[PDB]
Amino acid sequence: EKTGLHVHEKIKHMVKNYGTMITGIPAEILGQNEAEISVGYVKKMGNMKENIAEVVRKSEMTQPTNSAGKASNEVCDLLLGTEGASEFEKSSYQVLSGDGSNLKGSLPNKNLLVRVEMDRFNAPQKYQKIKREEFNPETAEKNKIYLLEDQLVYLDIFGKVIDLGQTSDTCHRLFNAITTPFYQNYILYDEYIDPEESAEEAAMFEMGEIVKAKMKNIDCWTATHSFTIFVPESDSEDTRTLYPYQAYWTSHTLQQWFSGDKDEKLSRLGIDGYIEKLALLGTTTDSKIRSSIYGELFSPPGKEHVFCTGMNEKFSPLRVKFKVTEVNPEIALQNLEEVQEFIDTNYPGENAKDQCELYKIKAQEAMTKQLEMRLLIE
Repeated sequence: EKTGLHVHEKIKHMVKNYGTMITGIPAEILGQNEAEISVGYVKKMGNMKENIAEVVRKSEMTQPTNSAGKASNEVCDLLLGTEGASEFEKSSYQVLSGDGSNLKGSLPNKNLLVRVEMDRFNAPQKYQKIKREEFNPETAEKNKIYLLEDQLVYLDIFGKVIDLGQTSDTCHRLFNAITTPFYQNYILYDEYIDPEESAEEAAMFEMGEIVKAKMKNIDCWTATHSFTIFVPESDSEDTRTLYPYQAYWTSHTLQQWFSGDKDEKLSRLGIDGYIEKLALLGTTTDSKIRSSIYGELFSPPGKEHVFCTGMNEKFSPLRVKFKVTEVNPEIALQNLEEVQEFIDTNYPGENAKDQCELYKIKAQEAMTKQLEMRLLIE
């Protein structure tokens, strides 16, 4: 039956069971592509046949992507169809308001797909004095202020050198006033600096005021995570439930998300409960709170309490952006049925596990033949 709840069950079952085969890439093509981008790693000395087997055994080629944006595009493609997804991609995002009300208020009882984009706020906290000959923008620390003898620049998060509109003489005065070794590479807005105490503190304070005014009306948000939320139509008001779908870059796949049942775990928060956490992620200014919620919502299953600690603590402000569109269950289930037909026609088996094994064996054989094509008896 073409209902939204069946769409959720079907997409979850297929992704959980078939992983990378959801993409519809024939195994022989997957292996030939992997061979082309792995041939440089085959050892050049010794038994070439065994050197090639080593590389094929170590290949990760049947693991699905962990790109969050690619998982979201796969979801939108399956649920909306290729043309409907391209229309969805063109529509605008809206920033989640303080309490999440604009998302809560935009979920009528229809089959709805929400696409979410998370942004991180970038603003410099550190400065360094540097000589021009030593300043290499392609290797220097990004999101940092650099004071040169004749220029004040901001090296942004993308690697652009942004001049901050200071005269050569003004920078010369700041450059030569900051003399203490510890203050050559330091933080911008020290709360203890007293501009009345020394010309060095006066210069550090003045540079801080210059940077602050130049960043005042600057909006440097950059995207940091992507996911989707499926909200099927329900018969009653209090049975309405949402199901977030995600991969996380370098962390986990959509298949692992479903295998760990984290879509169902988060659905038990309820629509109001989930959105309130998402909204608090944007309004909190406590990095421990921010990190804890980020982990609860977005970590790989079972890693909620370690995902955002230490080097991954969420120190910068975050914002949530979202867009909503309606899902036609007939379109979604037809797209999922065509993926199933590709799998069943080309990789038959008694169960999904056997079909995945067959797909993997055929990709490995194809990778072996393509590598031997390039390397065996030349």
